[PDB]
Amino acid sequence: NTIPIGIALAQTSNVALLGQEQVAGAKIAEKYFNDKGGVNGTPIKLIFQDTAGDEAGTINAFQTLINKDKVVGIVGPTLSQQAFSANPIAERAKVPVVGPSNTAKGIPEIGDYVARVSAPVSVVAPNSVKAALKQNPNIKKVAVFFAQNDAFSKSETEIFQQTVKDQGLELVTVQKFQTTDTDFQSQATNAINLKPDLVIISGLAADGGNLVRQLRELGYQGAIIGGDGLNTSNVFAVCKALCDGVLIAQAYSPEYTGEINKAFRQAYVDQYKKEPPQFSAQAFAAVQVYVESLKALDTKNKVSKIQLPELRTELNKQLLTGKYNTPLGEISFTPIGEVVQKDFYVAQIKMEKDGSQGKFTFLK
Ligand SMILES: CC(C)C[C@H](N)C(=O)O
Ligand SMILES: [Cl-]
Ligand SMILES: [Mg+2]
Repeated sequence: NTIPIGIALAQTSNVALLGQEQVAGAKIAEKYFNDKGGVNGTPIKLIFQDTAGDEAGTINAFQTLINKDKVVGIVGPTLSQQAFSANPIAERAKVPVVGPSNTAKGIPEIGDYVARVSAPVSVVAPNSVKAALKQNPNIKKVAVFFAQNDAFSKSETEIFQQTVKDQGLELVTVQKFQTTDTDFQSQATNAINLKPDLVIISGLAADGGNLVRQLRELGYQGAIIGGDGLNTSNVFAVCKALCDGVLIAQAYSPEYTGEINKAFRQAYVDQYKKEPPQFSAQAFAAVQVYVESLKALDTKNKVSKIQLPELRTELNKQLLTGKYNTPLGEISFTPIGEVVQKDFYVAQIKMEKDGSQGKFTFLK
């Protein structure tokens, strides 16, 4: 007998360039927690249902997890774009959802069953602008690009634009693209003609990486910030050596000295031969929230005897009250499921000259 927890992430489509890191973190969590006896001796079982890259696929994944797989709760989905459409399904069904990395404004407000462990754009994004200004205090002109079809990208770009204004910089253009675009020559040229000192990009991974590459090909020599959608080594293959120097804010640090981060990090490094990425840590934290909440609930009200609809409701109620020492740091939730998290960082892509390899260097 095991306790089923649903994992609804992008395992296929270009969204999987982000989702696969999340899957990796979730699998590390499953082993970590089951090796510690699961929920008071009862193992958990992660049940994966691929969302693919759109809303319909996410709705289908959630419905399958809820109705066929009988899960006690869901971790997912990968994108805020998907969450706004699908999370209301879980809300109506009274099934908890813990979002690992969805950072658009308004996610926890979807309802009483929606929480997230990922700090939102309003507190994550401004740090990369400040870091750019530290590296070049003479930045004056900023060009901003965003994916107009993606909910998170639109939420993120609003924060970047406000931060640019608040820092006293000139916003010379805001250019739009689609996440499915591969070619950005017109928008890139239009921006380059305005002589920006800083370019900020809010998109996802393939699109963001292609845009970075093209900006450099077209002669742009200034600073570049990527938003959360570019926060994966999967961009390295796309922009190659021309990824070098991109600044990306982080809600996780491999060097954070929490005991569980040490264990998580060591497990990750031993397997994948590199530092754990943010998205992996966030997915681990989401699973941790469920395991530790299930343990707390089970101690007060043995879960093997609770019928599923009540188990879901009691688990949701419990998880919202918990305090968790996670790879992300000590976190907890507000009454509406927003994360409470203290520390943020900025990293910078450092490519080897040949462009075939790179890493994220954390700024001090
Ligand atoms: C995987 C991440 C890039 C997702 C993004 N933070 C969002 O809210 O959609
Ligand atoms: Cl295109
Ligand atoms: Mg909520």
